[PDB]
Amino acid sequence: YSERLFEPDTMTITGNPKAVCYKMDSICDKVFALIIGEVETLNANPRTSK
Repeated sequence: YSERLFEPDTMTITGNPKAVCYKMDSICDKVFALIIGEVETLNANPRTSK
């Protein structure tokens, strides 16, 4: 019961094998991210992976 969760909440960015945003940013009313590029394979944890 306790926890308070989520949303309808599915928002993808462009998709594709995806990518990782080093930094997602927040500033008034308009917040967003940059992505360097695409980490490889389908699924990779960038900070640990490559």
